[PDB]
Amino acid sequence: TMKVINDPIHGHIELHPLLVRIIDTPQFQRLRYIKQLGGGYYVFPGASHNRFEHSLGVGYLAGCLVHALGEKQPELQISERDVLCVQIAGLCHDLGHGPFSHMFDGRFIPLARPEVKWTHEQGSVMMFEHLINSNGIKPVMEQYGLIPEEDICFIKEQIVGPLLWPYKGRPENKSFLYEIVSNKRNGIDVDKWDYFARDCHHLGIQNNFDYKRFIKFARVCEVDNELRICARDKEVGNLYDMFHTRNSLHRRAYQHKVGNIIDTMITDAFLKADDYIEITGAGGKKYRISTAIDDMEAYTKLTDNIFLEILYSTDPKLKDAREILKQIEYRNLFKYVGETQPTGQIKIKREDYESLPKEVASAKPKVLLDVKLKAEDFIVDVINMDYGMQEKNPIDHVSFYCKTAPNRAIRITKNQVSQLLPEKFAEQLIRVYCKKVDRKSLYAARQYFVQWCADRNF
Amino acid sequence: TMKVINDPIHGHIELHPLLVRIIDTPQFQRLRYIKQLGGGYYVFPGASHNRFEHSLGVGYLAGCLVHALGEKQPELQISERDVLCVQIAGLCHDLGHGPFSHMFDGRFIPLARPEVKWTHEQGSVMMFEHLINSNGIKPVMEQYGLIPEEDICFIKEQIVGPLLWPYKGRPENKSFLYEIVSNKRNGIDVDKWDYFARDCHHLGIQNNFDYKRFIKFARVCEVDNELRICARDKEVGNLYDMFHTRNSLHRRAYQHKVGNIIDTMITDAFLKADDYIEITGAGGKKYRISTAIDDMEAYTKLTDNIFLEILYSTDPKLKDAREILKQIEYRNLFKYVGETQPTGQIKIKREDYESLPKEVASAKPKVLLDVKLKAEDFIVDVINMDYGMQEKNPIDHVSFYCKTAPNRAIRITKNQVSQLLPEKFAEQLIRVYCKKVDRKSLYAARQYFVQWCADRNF
Amino acid sequence: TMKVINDPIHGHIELHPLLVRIIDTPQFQRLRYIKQLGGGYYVFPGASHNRFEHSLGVGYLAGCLVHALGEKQPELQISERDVLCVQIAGLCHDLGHGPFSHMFDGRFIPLARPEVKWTHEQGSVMMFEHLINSNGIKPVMEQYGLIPEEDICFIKEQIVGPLLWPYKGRPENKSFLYEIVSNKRNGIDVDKWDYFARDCHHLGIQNNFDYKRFIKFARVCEVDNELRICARDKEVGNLYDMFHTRNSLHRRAYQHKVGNIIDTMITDAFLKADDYIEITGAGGKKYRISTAIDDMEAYTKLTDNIFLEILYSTDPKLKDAREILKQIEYRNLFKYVGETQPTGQIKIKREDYESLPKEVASAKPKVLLDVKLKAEDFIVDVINMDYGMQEKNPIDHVSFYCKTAPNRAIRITKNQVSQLLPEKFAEQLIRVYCKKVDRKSLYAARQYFVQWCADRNF
Amino acid sequence: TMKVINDPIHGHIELHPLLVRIIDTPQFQRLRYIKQLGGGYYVFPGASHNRFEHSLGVGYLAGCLVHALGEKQPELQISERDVLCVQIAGLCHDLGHGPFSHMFDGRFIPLARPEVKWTHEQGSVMMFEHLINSNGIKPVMEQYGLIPEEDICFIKEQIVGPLLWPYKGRPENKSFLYEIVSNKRNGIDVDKWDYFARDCHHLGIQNNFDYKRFIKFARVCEVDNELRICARDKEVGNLYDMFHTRNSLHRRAYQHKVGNIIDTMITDAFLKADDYIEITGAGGKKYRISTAIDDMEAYTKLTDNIFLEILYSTDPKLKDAREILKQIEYRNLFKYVGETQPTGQIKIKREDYESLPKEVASAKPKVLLDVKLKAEDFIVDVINMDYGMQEKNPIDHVSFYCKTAPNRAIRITKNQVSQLLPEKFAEQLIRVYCKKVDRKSLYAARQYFVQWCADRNF
Ligand SMILES: Nc1nc2c(ncn2[C@@H]2O[C@H](COP(=O)(O)OP(=O)(O)OP(=O)(O)O)[C@@H](O)[C@H]2O)c(=O)[nH]1
Ligand SMILES: Nc1nc2c(ncn2[C@@H]2O[C@H](COP(=O)(O)OP(=O)(O)OP(=O)(O)O)[C@@H](O)[C@H]2O)c(=O)[nH]1
Ligand SMILES: Nc1nc2c(ncn2[C@@H]2O[C@H](COP(=O)(O)OP(=O)(O)OP(=O)(O)O)[C@@H](O)[C@H]2O)c(=O)[nH]1
Ligand SMILES: Nc1nc2c(ncn2[C@@H]2O[C@H](COP(=O)(O)OP(=O)(O)OP(=O)(O)O)[C@@H](O)[C@H]2O)c(=O)[nH]1
Ligand SMILES: Nc1ncnc2c1ncn2[C@H]1C[C@H](O)[C@@H](COP(=O)(O)OP(=O)(O)OP(=O)(O)O)O1
Ligand SMILES: Nc1ncnc2c1ncn2[C@H]1C[C@H](O)[C@@H](COP(=O)(O)OP(=O)(O)OP(=O)(O)O)O1
Ligand SMILES: Nc1ccn([C@H]2C[C@H](O)[C@@H](COP(=O)(O)OP(=O)(O)OP(=O)(O)O)O2)c(=O)n1
Repeated sequence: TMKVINDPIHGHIELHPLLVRIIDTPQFQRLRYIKQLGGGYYVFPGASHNRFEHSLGVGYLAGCLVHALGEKQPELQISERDVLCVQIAGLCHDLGHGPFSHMFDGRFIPLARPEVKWTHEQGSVMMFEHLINSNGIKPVMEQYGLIPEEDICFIKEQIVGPLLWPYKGRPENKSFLYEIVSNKRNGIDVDKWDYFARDCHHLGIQNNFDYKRFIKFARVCEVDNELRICARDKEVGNLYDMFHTRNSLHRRAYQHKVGNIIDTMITDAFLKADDYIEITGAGGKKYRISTAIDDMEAYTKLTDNIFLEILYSTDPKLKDAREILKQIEYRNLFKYVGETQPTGQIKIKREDYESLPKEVASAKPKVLLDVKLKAEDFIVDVINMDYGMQEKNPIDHVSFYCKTAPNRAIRITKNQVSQLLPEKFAEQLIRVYCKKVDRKSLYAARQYFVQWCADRNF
Repeated sequence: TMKVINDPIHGHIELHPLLVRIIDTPQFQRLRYIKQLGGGYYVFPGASHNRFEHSLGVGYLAGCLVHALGEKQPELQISERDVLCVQIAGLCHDLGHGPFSHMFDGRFIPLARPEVKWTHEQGSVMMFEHLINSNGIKPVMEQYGLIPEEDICFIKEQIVGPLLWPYKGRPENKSFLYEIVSNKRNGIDVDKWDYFARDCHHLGIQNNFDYKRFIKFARVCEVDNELRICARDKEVGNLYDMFHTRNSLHRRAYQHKVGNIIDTMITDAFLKADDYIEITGAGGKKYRISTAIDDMEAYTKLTDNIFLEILYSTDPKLKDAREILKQIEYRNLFKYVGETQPTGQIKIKREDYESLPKEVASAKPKVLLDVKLKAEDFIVDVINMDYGMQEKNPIDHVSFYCKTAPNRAIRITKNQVSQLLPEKFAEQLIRVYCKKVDRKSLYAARQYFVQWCADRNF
Repeated sequence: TMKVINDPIHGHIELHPLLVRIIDTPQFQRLRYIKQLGGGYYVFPGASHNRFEHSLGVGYLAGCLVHALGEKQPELQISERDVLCVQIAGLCHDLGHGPFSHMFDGRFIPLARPEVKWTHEQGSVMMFEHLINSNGIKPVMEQYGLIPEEDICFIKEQIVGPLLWPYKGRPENKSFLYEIVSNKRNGIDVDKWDYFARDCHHLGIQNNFDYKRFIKFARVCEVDNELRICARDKEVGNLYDMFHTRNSLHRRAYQHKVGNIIDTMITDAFLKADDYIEITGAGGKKYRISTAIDDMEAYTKLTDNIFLEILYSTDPKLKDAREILKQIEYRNLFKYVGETQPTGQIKIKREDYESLPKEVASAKPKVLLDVKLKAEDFIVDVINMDYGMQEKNPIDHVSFYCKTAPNRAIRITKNQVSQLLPEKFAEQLIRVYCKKVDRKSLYAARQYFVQWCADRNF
Repeated sequence: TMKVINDPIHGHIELHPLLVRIIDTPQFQRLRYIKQLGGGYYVFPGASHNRFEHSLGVGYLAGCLVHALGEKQPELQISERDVLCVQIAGLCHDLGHGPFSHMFDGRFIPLARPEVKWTHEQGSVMMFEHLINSNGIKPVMEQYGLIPEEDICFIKEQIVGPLLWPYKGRPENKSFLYEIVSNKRNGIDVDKWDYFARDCHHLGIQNNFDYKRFIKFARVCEVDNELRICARDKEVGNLYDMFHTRNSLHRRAYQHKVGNIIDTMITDAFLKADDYIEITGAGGKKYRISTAIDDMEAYTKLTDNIFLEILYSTDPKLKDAREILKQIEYRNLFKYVGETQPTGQIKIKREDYESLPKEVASAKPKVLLDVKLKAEDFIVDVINMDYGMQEKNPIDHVSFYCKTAPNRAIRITKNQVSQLLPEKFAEQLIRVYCKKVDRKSLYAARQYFVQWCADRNF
């Protein structure tokens, strides 16, 4: 029967029985042990939430948006099958996160296995197939009027994108159903609204966006030659404010210096613990931490528990990882030497990060200081802040309609809106750290840094 | 004794007995009948608050800031006399608003009496003198250790400014006390924090600024041979976000189209009712609505009650004002024809607003439309949005200090901060309204407007 | 077309065009100038709200409850005509309040005109007819599918009750529609939920009831022989907590001593100003403040403006009322002598309040004190606190259903629930004041009170 | 130097450097991995917080209360040494919690080791001693003006109580310092305020108590012959409301049926996993889960990680514990048969819970049903709800003072307050569960229960 669950952000959420069936599996319950912000919990003590309630909220908001669209415009022909499919896609959009969320697929996997390209959405697709095939959900889907052959492909396409009309789950007269959970065109979707609200509730920061007002004024118009979701022409300021809010959140919380350095130390400890911790998969077959993304049964057992397993270990071979984690526990962190002024002109590419410590080390300080450092004594971290679409104005890809003619989409240029808006939509900065605590090493490193920054006009 | 009052924004506020004595007078209790937002109550039904609680909050916040400064730096030598003076100045800073707050001294007085310059701060000073002299507060001030001949001048200077060191209330080693209640240099003071919080609580909009964090990191440094209040060097993003929040508040609430047109109609009704209403002042002498700012006893009786006095009147001579107010009550409003694109290059000055309707009327619509309008059928409203300091970057006038050297003040340039900040700090737009609203005077008026906006490159 | 309004309590509210038509009338806009809590604004400075937004909220909540009931049980056959009628009844349920809300019909009218029985619900019915007949809403109702002959009677019966099945607006198979806006059986309705939320938002007190959870578990069952709204059998603790919250609100805010004494003084001033202020009605016919409840046109002009009209008056004959109001403005209040212990055994009726002062005055204090007071120097106020149904357990009149059998209603006895619940549901206490401020009069009155409270076992 | 932490409940908290030193130890950082509500996270998905932030909040509130007391009464002679000692005692009051907080010392230890009497406060004392002696904090305490010989005893006495005047940390003229963190007389202390606010913030339930108002009106008086903390005589209703709030919280969240049954299953799994898991302590000696409370080094490594260590295990001997945990993960829980009506007359003692299943099983249902159950097929849970002092009115042990004479403490009886207060302060109920999911076993168990509940007048 129908079930109810109490959320501190959205209130009482109502769950269809098929969703209840999907939620009560080990593959979904694994998310109770993966934290939303990873290493930000060691700076903001209120951020102890996990991916489980975030996924519930995303599913609920997707259902709400589809219901509002269907009520407002009966000619779109939204059925309940589509509502269930969209809700399921919103529920399982993040099944593929690893320990400490973004740490795993942002810092560890690239360093541990540089020859593969892996993102947590591909893992989400893999884990969704594993869940469905392992927990016998196929007849249950058949029981409520779904056609699995089509609906599973539709859900997969909603989660990861196409696997002229490139999609296969739904025909070209249902294009607006692909913008609800994940919007790869302009980046407006219920996922952002959810984590905005939740991280602002937990971190203790105040929020700006009102997504209920946005849902009130949302409509489906025939843009170009395919149906899309359009906003009222007077919501442009609110859209710009939403993107400003996202930028402020990133700057204040998700790119904190100490949180990033703690993530760096955790990644280093996990790199040292690799080749010594073991995970068992399908058929009594053994796997590594880095190679566990090849077998889903072994991946099902990879959570934040590895941190405490390493910390409380006694094996002689995990000594160095234990040392790094104990260093974290005493608050003996790598220190901060200095940052670089933001600049959108000169760009450091993804293949060039492995040389920056060498550049910093191989400088010639003008003053005479004895203590000299090596290239292994520096960590360089580079932060990219934009509006989500690689220095393109995302509002340029949004359609609007006027009250007089609600069935006609139009475009709004930035100059028409205001003159106090930002002029560019991306930048980059560089941070330098030192792994020596001596009161003289922090002076030598700063002298080294003021000679490498004032060398290339950074 | 000591008294307590419960505030929905700040909680329980504690009041010194002298403040209690000052609050219990007719001149101060007059603020219970003046609304904070004037005509915004007819768009946002939650904004029914008055100036009384706003003044209480401003006084409380000024006390808190002074207390924190004194606690953190014992060498500044803040006495309790200074705390009481600052609290009193914060309490009585808005004694001078007339009916509907900003409408009175923004729209009515300039139109009713163009030969005088009057602001509500001068009225606040006049009313403060009237209150003190009329309610016998001089011995009471003497009773608690104040020296009225000095402290009254100090309070007046805090409220309105100077009446090289130009001030007289305090010597040059107490300069930081003149920017707590009103900051005429960079515009950072507890008044903004208070009305931010209160308007966001009542209107139903969400807030961003954390003034408690700002108070935590505030310090007094010697900036260029003069003591000032300095922020920590890492609060620059928060300051920029605060100014963005102020701009968003103005745009969303304080310059709403319908609220502005309602204010226009109220001002018109008040202009028509002038020369027919009587206010009695000192000595039994009579006064107008416009000339009541010359006698404080007559001004003490000028509140929002004039609206209902005109609406419920029966005298034959107030018929036109009654008609306009009844028009408001049925929601028969002047309609909106069109706005002008923002531009910070070409500026319309204060003396040029009386000719714009003539320009709009005297156009040559290319298309053939019969209905022709006159210069009395148009209302033109001009809106100036900036960062509070006439297109000067207010952050350029803020001092910062570093953690390593907290006694040295420095400057921070915009480029050092980020690249996504705004490039200019002011703009201007023009709104045109129609006063016929029938069926086709709007089509004709829209043609007139499109043929007038293309005649000057607007 | 459809309109939207932003509420700080419920968010964005959506209004049917007929409701918009009804709202834009003088009779409805009169509520913008009547305060919700009357004299509580002079103790709690945050309570400045009026009846306008409360009526909007009540209408919105009634619509929500009807919509949920219709969605959950398609067999009840709720039409959109019923939804509109219920929303209209919820919108206009308080059209009949006078100045300062409950003061007018609780203290003033009984004292001014003791020979009539008048409540603000009868006034609401009268004003609803005045509005409908005066603003030409009958064809507009006919335009949207309503049948005025039936629907107006239905709305009246919802507002005031019957004018075995005693009702006429709807047949006996629609009984559950008569307990949505006003519940005369157990006192559970959206009006309480609305004013709970609004007064807790404004006063700065915390709320506990969750009406959304209640709406989730609400159902319609056949209890005796007629349809009724039933709660889930596990919501009994929440119902008891709701009644505890209502009692706490009354005690903490609505029966504050200073607020009640301020209301007493306002009533006395209005009694003295009667026979000197005049109101014009239909046909150029003159009326008093007390006799204005006989002509709705004259009543339309009776708001809180009379307070400021008396305060700012100059006529010689209103001198005493002016004196009392000026006394309020300086905070020279009647003083508090003492209360009586609550007692639910000996009851004072409404006919003995006029004689209680004589009983208090005609006592003989044992000890010797020279200062002797009269019967005109005392005010006695009698406060009744119950659970809304005259010492009857309101939960005894609620039906519940079990999850296993949702179509059968049952009863739940108090002993089955808990042992920490209250044993009786009503009580009464008595307060005594003094209109003398002398430091000796407050001692003489206290002796008189201790010699009168020990004379009847109080 | 001074450090700041951002709390979602209290805002920005300042920490003295010695507190920062104490916080950065493994023994204190262990609390990041122990959940506040244990098994309530599987019913309320928002309750994912740990003991770390709760301890921070308790320390902050204790500091605030001491500061206010010292500020409004300079004659008490509170020094900064006392403030630091009280803050430290408030910080470390819960160092001794085991996995899943109250489950460990409420259900597991009594069943695992009935021969010992162990509470988490004794563990807190032991762990505080271990922390101080192991992390070299003694010279650091000496550095800031503390005398360890006296101050450590004072802190220990604050945490656990005495180890006429029975105390040793402070003399009899500082008695009011022993009821700030833990109040063993009437149960009013900052710990309750903290967990009230935090659990209401996370669970999604609303709160009633205002501790800031309580702090405003708090004072120190000499009640019998020792200094105590007294409330203003008009805060009695607020105190009663606070205890009602605590009761409501317990009923609604802390004694949820499904949460309690999940705790039962976790305890059973941990009992089966005992004698198979090992923990290493001081000297390389090995310990069990139940015997780890004898060595603090081994206890430092006992957190919620054991749950996931058992769940992800592969050893053959942990099969049954793995089965129970996997059962939890699929939501195949023990079922609820029925409860018993509350009755505070015949109490079931602590030693009598081991035979209740036998009593339930050894009944003779009147009607005929074939399926027969055993005494091992039933779990009986007994719940005690009171006001924290074993059916004694806690308000009877509170002192109050009047405004006229603030230095005299008085008593207030319940009859003087109101008649709607509860008459008894304790009760007891019994819940029965079945471990046989079926369609006939759940009927047989109910038939057995309605014959055992009617055999003793329950
Ligand atoms: N099924 C399920 N419920 C959850 C979960 N997390 C929180 N809950 C809530 O916890 C409550 C406990 O109910 P159930 O787990 O279904 O136990 P029950 O209600 O006794 O079992 P039923 O006979 O199915 O009603 C539910 O109403 C949910 O709202 C979860 O992960 N799975
Ligand atoms: N004096 C005063 N109090 C106000 C005002 N507005 C709200 N209040 C609050 O209302 C409460 C009522 O108290 P008082 O007006 O002083 O009446 P009282 O307490 O019986 O008189 P006292 O003998 O002075 O204590 C106060 O505690 C204030 O916190 C105001 O404008 N003036
Ligand atoms: N009609 C009306 N709107 C109100 C009232 N109070 C607040 N509002 C809000 O104020 C907003 C102003 O809109 P309108 O008064 O209709 O003015 P308008 O939108 O320019 O006129 P339209 O052409 O009808 O759209 C509305 O959207 C309402 O949500 C009220 O009392 N009456
Ligand atoms: N020390 C410490 N800080 C914490 C902890 N949890 C959250 N924080 C916050 O995280 C912030 C990070 O600061 P630090 O850990 O001291 O790092 P840092 O500021 O670069 O080092 P310092 O040179 O001492 O200033 C602090 O300001 C704290 O407010 C904790 O457990 N220990
Ligand atoms: N229970 C309450 N919760 C919150 N605010 C309250 C409560 N009771 C009163 N207030 C408000 C009323 C005023 O705004 C402010 C203080 O008033 P209050 O405590 O009633 O003082 P008072 O002047 O009536 O009493 P007294 O002079 O006897 O101390 O707090
Ligand atoms: N940005 C905003 N955020 C929150 N509430 C807002 C905002 N802008 C307006 N409101 C309020 C004002 C009204 O109370 C309600 C709807 O008003 P609004 O959207 O401005 O309609 P309108 O009548 O001015 O426009 P139109 O007729 O062109 O649709 O919402
Ligand atoms: N550098 C980053 C990136 C994000 N986050 C956290 C903050 C958000 O709460 C969450 C974002 O959730 P997702 O894993 O779904 O990332 P998305 O790709 O969906 O984010 P976006 O909306 O930008 O696409 O991750 C973080 O800690 N640090």
